[PDB]
Amino acid sequence: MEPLYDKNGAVLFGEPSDTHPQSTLKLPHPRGEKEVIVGIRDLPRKGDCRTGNRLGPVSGLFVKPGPVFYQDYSGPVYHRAPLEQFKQAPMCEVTKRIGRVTGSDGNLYHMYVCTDGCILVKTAKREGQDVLKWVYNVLDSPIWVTSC
Ligand SMILES: [Ir+3]
Ligand SMILES: [Ir+3]
Ligand SMILES: [O-]
Repeated sequence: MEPLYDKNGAVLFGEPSDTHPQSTLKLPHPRGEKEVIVGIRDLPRKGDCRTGNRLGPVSGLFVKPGPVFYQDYSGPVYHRAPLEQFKQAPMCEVTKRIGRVTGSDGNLYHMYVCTDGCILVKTAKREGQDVLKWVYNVLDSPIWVTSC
């Protein structure tokens, strides 16, 4: 299974991997001043990183199924989409584009939020295309989608 990372960037199990260079997650990077939940209408800005915003500190954008969005998070997170927890699906009606995530397969995916509330990824590179929905969350932990 795909490893989780602590807020110092240390792998909590398994072996560490690096993120895709074209991911919106840029490491290394601090986080974890507070766990800050936000609404999808309220997703943080580039502008918000050093200041924070009215809702609190901002280390970027985290997401897990629900959907639940966060602008900072302190506990274990994925740095790559745990694709063993995703299943092939037809493209959905997208409500929001939220970033460019590394897959546990090492590829780059665009990540979207669907109108049905599902989190969906679709291969970013030309060729070898896939469409997948985040269906299981056995460690109930978010992906760190973007760093500010
Ligand atoms: Ir949009
Ligand atoms: Ir994009
Ligand atoms: O920012």
